[PDB]
Amino acid sequence: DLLVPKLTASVTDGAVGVTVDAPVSVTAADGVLAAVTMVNDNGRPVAGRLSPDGLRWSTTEQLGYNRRYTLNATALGLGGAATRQLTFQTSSPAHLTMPYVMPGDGEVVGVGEPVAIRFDENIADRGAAEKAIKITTNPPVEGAFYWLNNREVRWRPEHFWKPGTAVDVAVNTYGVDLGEGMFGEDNVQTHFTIGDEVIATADDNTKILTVRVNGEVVKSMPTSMGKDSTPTANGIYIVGSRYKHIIMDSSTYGVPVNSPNGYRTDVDWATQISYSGVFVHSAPWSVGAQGHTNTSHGCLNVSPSNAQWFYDHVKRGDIVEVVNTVGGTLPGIDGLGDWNIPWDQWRAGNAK
Amino acid sequence: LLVPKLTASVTDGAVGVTVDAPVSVTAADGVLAAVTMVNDNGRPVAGRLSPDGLRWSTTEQLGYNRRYTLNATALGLGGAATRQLTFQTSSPAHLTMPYVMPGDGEVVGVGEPVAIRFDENIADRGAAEKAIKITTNPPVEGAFYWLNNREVRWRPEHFWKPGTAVDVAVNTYGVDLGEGMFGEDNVQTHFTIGDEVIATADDNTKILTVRVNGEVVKSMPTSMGKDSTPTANGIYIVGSRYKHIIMDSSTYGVPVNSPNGYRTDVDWATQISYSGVFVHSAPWSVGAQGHTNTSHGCLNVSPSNAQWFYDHVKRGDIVEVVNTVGGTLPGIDGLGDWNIPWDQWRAGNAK
Ligand SMILES: *CC(=O)[C@H]1O[C@@H]1c1ccccc1
Repeated sequence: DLLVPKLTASVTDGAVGVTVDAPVSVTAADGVLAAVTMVNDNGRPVAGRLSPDGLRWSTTEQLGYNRRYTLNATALGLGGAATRQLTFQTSSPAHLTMPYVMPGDGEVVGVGEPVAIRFDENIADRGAAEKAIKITTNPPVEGAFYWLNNREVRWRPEHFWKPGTAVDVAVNTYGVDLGEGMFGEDNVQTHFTIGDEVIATADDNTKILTVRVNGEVVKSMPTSMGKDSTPTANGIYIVGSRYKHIIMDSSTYGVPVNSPNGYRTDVDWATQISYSGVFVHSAPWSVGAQGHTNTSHGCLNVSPSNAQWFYDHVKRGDIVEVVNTVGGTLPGIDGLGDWNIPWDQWRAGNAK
Repeated sequence: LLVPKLTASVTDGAVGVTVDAPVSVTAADGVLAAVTMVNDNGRPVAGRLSPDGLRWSTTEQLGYNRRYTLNATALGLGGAATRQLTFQTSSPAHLTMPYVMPGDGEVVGVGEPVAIRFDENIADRGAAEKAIKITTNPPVEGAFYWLNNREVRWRPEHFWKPGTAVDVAVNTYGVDLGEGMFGEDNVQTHFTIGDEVIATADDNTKILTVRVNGEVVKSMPTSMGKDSTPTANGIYIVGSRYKHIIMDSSTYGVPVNSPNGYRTDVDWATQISYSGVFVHSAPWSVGAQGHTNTSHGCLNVSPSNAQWFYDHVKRGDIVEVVNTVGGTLPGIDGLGDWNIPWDQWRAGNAK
């Protein structure tokens, strides 16, 4: 009279819709696992590993969608043996969606850079997407998720990041039902660091763009912003990509070139600060207007010299704030206007 | 013509007849004229003959440790038939009474498990599980798991969906629960799942955020257990609510006179673990709430936030703790059912 080994698996025989966001395990009690195999609906075996003590076996590669797996396990012991065969089917997505995360892995970014997770499909279950995203911060700081549209979600703290903060983003979305049968195509995993505090302020009262590094003025640039008919909106702008030169085409923003407010001109040293088309760029033609009157379509015109300096000394995530213009406020969902949404609204989020 | 034939759901001379079902008498090639059943004291058992005269059944429950005598007369085209049966019902060595939670008619949160607590150790856990019928609308899969030798729990893999109906039929009367132990009685309870309410206490931020149906409705600065007596991570099920309570550490195994012991009156206390973790009013730690941990394990919040928790949270709601320096709440705590992985829970420990 002795104990008979028992077998415990993380799946049920006959189970359907098994999610592939976790390994499949099989455990032996009152005995050890003598043989554990697992094959798919073809013949190919599934990779796995057994613990040295012989009690725990797990798969070591990710399991695929739309697969029927067959699991055979045998357990031995002083008091007998036990064998079990289990077959189960994994999730069968209706559609797949792949996430993309910014900033890039290893980047050093300014204090205003939000964590960004953009999917290539609409997300029916935003809560499920948020649950699947794990964000670590050192030093730890509370942030919250907020959706700019149906496909991109952002995560940021109440105030600007503290320089030196380490941020780690893991979007563990493979095998996760993101709503209406849409499952994540894969996981993504990026890490970045917050750099120096760089805040540039363009004051319409003075028509000056002052760059502050760690709270001290390092550059004062005369500027000409949008005229009354096409003014530059007030608010907080997040610096984005930087270009040695770029063709500013209004058609990419929905405004034809031939229309009154349209344009197509090649400019130098252009730093993007809004998705709606606001740049800090070289503007030789308005050097005389810079510091006095507004003549552009919204962009912050500066001298070629100050434009190259801005390009060289400003990095993705730095902040450009505009105040006292005749325009409104930059939309919070512009894509670089995250900080214009009041914190209570951002904190509460819009997972619905 | 044919002499009618009389058959019964019991047979003459039977012993150990279980009283979980009624006794019946059926006629073939004829009809029943009369059926009488009496116990050993000569008291008749209430019974009902079907309109067609073919089937007779007891209409009251039969007792343990009883000898019943059944007499049936039948008439057919070929003549009459008569029969007399005698049988003896189960003679339990012991009886056990079940207790079922939550209460009948209640509205509970999405983490509320079905509970059946017997007042004796159950030697045949499989027999008790087989005798408990759970109905859910909308239907959802669930499984049994035993916290101790006397209490068994039933829950789904994921939290309940709001609006779900749950019907529990503990049909243990007349059932052998092992080693001659039989159910003292049956129990029936029905309850409903209300709004989804999930409160997350994050130790990295030291905020207790209450979400009702996915919407942030309250943010409470909190002070959890200090390093020496930390608040454990994991999922807590909300239990009882107290306008005021005497926190006594001996109730949870720690002598009051010991270093980690305590005995203080506390306002607006919501229990979330049998181990003694509460959400309660802590005016003495208002400065530390949202900054540092200073408690014995409880979630300290301000008086206004404690009372708010008392009013808007109900039995079955969820409090989840994360990023603390403690361990994970035991799955068999009594309110930590969800800390058991579904595979371990579904497999069960019925043996
Ligand atoms: C965003 C802007 O207002 C600048 O790109 C605008 C432009 C530059 C040069 C000529 C015409 C328009």
